[PDB]
Amino acid sequence: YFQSDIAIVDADNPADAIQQVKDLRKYGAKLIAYKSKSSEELKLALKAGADIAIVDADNPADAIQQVKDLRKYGAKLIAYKSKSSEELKLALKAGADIAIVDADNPADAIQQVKDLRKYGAKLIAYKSKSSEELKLALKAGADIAIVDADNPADAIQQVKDLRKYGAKLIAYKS
Repeated sequence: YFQSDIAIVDADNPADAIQQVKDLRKYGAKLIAYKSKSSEELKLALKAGADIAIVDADNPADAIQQVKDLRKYGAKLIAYKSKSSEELKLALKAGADIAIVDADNPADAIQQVKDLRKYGAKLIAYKSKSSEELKLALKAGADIAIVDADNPADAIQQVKDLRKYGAKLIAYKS
């Protein structure tokens, strides 16, 4: 939370969210991201002191509505995650700031990064337990490296490795 630029919360309920935000906010974390399938929960998280609202909606119609609800509410940093680069572009066209690439497949995921970079996406994020795959995503034009290690030791080493490589924005999921 010191070496990382962004702290990502899942917390499975609102009251956990406003508590987990308050924990991070007072003690360590700089930028706080919160993910939810509920735009109303995301609004509460932002009010509680989160910086980045990650829209988690599985269907494009719901995603566009949620991005627009958060844009009107005054959200400053809206992110959307999809396995579809078409759907990520829909979220950018609705006013999302951050496209999070989430293809199940390193070849495919790295191509989504190139396609989003070609498209002109301002901020692309990429998640991996492979620090070497995160370096390939950054060369391909990703801006945010999301560490996804299976334990604390591997997470701490991924952050160190990506700093030395030159990663400007590193995110960690608690």
